[PDB]
Amino acid sequence: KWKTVSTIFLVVVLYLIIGATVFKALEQPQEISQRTTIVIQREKFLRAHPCVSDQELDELIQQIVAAINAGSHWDLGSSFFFAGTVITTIGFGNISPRTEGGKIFCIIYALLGIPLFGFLLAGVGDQLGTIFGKGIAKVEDTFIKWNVSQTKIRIISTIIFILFGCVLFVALPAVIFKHIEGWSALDAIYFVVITLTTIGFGDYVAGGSDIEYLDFYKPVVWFWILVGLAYFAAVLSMIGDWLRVIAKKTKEAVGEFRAHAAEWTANV
Amino acid sequence: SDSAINVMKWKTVSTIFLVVVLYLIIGATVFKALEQPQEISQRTTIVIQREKFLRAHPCVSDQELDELIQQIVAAINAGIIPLGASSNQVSHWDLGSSFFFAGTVITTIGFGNISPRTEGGKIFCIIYALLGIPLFGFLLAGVGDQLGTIFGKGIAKVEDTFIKWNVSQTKIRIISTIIFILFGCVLFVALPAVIFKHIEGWSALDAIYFVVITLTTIGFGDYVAGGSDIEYLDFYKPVVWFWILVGLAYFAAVLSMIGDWLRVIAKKTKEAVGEFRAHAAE
Ligand SMILES: CCCCCCCCCC
Ligand SMILES: CCCCCCCCCC
Ligand SMILES: CCCCCCCCCC
Ligand SMILES: CCCCCCCCCC
Ligand SMILES: CCCCCCCCCC
Ligand SMILES: [K+]
Ligand SMILES: [K+]
Ligand SMILES: [K+]
Ligand SMILES: [K+]
Ligand SMILES: [K+]
Ligand SMILES: [K+]
Repeated sequence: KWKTVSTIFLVVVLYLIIGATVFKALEQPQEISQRTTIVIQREKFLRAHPCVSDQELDELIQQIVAAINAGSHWDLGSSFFFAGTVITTIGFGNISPRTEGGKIFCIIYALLGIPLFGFLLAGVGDQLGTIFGKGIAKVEDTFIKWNVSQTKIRIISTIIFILFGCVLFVALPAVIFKHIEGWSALDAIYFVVITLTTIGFGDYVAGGSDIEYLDFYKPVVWFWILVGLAYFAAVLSMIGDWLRVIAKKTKEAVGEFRAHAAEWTANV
Repeated sequence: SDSAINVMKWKTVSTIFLVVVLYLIIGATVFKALEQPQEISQRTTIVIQREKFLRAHPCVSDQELDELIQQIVAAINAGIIPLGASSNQVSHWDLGSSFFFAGTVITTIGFGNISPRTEGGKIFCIIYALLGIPLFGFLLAGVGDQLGTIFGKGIAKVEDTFIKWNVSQTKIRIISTIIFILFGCVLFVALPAVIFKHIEGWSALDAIYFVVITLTTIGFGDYVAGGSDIEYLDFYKPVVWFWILVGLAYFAAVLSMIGDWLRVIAKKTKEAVGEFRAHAAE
């Protein structure tokens, strides 16, 4: 009978409004400057080049906009990488089907692909989930039977998972992307988190930005994605579980606050 | 006994892993076979337009000309209106557009049509998704539970009406699953896609292609219901993310059903291979 959805809905709508205000506060400033720095650039080109005028430039800019539709791509290895983004749902979009057929196939390819991949990822996670189990198996004896009791060890263990997991699937792959791909420390981490969360803006793509890389680099990447996605899968789930606790902790802390405020009121 | 099943599990993953490689391989061939041809006609016709400009303007920055385009495309990664006229640009990070941005973040769609360029917006976006995505999962879960019972009530009315003599519980379930996909593809695919056709000016395929890519949490960003400037009554964009909310809940089950069907065929093909193994002309 009880809905319980509206409350979570509003928290989400609230979580969005807070986000919106923070993003425009952070991004719109640099927007304006770049939007001014772009105006300075057009006039510079027309002034520095009597060869070009208002008429020629408008025509040029319009064709480069048409180039935005496309930008060799769709090669033997790119389309394979494309299909990867589809079944995983990341969908960087940097390369997408421009053919009515490539779209219909993409539609069919996704409806069938996504469910398929889930089975693989489901097994990949299950497999690594037990691998982690073996690792923490010897960790639950050495310094567990010793001083600290069992109820509080469950925290030390979870910290080892995130700490260690963030190194293998976040730190190391970001460090490699930094050198090989030429990205910064934040951009690398930014890419990893955006990629392994299946968001995939497409602003940063390890396969893209090509003047430098080898066919050994790109396979290990998609495998990284395969394995890393399972990591955030549990990480995202745990973070989701932490919220469930805080949701009940706050729900009983609010019950505490009236129970004592009611007490307090009845004194006269 | 404990390790015996582990041995049996890895055997399943590996086979599925190899099936995934084939599916991608078969996909890569189908895409590059479809897309690369038109990529060539454009890749060559773009050199023609440069030739119609390079030689048409010898006084141009011929070697430096490509440096200009680089800055344009470098600006193309962000919303740009760099023309002689329309020097008054529109903000992609205004009060309303960033809200839509956060909606794409917590739902993992990530159209990428607008992404943060600030070290803060990035360090915020990361923290925002780590906590946001799980949060949205609860919403979509309840939204599914809620809409799932709205179907339970309506399915009860239709199942008893079709109740006749010699009704078979096992075979009646099929009738219900069809009507689910029927109204589902109407309310969340057909209807909202037709509206996008007229409001967004998108073609027939571009609408359904958009609905699918969006509600399958892929979101290439090639098409977005709130990307352009056209008029956007602002009674349109709000209904968009809502549809996304419930539409996501829909494909959540649709995609989940397909996986079920795939796992049925996975058995039937696995035993059909055992039959052909067995007999194959005695
Ligand atoms: C970041 C958004 C946090 C909003 C908390 C709302 C709490 C409502 C009391 C149940
Ligand atoms: C280059 C340093 C990037 C640090 C990102 C970590 C943000 C905190 C996430 C909780
Ligand atoms: C740091 C913001 C975490 C938001 C917690 C949400 C509280 C749930 C209230 C029901
Ligand atoms: C893309 C999958 C083509 C069909 C493969 C059938 C299963 C192979 C194992 C027998
Ligand atoms: C186009 C048919 C797709 C069905 C694939 C069957 C996979 C069987 C794996 C055992
Ligand atoms: K893009
Ligand atoms: K996703
Ligand atoms: K996800
Ligand atoms: K995306
Ligand atoms: K995505
Ligand atoms: K994208």
